[PDB]
Amino acid sequence: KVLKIRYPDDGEWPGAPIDKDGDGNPEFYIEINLWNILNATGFAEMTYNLTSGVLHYVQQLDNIVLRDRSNWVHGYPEIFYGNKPWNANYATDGPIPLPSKVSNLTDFYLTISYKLEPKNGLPINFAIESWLTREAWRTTGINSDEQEVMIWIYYDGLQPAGSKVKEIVVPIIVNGTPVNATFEVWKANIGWEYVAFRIKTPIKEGTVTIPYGAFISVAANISSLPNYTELYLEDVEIGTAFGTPSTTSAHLEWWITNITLTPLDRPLIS
Ligand SMILES: [Ca+2]
Ligand SMILES: [Ca+2]
Repeated sequence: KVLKIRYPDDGEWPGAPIDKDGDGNPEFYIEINLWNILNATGFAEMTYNLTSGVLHYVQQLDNIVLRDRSNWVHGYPEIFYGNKPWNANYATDGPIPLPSKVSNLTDFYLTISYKLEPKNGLPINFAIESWLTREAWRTTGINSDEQEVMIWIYYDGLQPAGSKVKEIVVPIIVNGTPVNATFEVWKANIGWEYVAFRIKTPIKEGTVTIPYGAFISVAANISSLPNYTELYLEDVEIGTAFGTPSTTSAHLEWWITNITLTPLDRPLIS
C-alpha cells in the first residue's frame, strides 16, 4: 500500500513506477533525481500512498558536493507521465497518449494539488517540464535540434537559464478561481533549445490548473528549431529543482495530492 524510494539507501538513482492496478503500465513514475549531487550527508525519501494518492518528499541533505557546478542546481526530485527521454523509465497508463507528435496531440489541462516547504531560504522552483524530441521514444538524452520546455509555478531564489524574451498572459485556475496570470518567457541554448515560463506571482501551495498548449504554442512560435511541429512531446514532469553552487545544505519537504491531465477537443498548437 505504500511505495518508498530513498537516497542513498537505494543507490544514487532511486526511482519507481506507480502502478496502482498492477497492470505493468505505470500511471506515473517517481525519481529522487539528485542528478547533480556527487556526494552529500543525510538522505532524501519519496513515499507514495497508493490509496490516498499522496506523494510526499522529504529531503535532509548536507555537506553537498556537486557533480558539475556549471549545471547550477543540485537535482530535480520529480513525478512524471509519459516517456522521460534521459532513461528507460516511463508511465503511459493515462488519458493523454504521450509520446505524440505535437502536430497530432490534443491540448490538455494539467491540474496539480500540492504544498511546498523549502527550509531556511533554500533556492527552489516547482517546475513542470516537457522534452520535445525528433524520435518517438527517446531514452538516451537530448540533441541540439530539440527543446526543453519548463513552466515554473513557484520559485524562490532561482532564475531560468538564458535571457528574458517577453511576458505573456495565460488563463489558469488557482484555488478554484479562473485568473489571468503572467509568465515571463526565457530562452537559452544549453546543448538544446530551452524555453522557460516563470510565473510572476509564485504559488507555494494549492490547486493549480494550466492549459498546456498555451505554453507549447509560445515555445513553438519563438523557437529557432526547424520543423518544430514534427517534434514529439515525450512527457510531462513535475518536480522541484533546488540549490545553487554555493548551497551546501538543502532541507525540503513537499506533497502532491493530485495530478490530472484532461484532454480537450482542440489542437495542442494554436
Ligand atoms: Ca497501471
Ligand atoms: Ca524513458
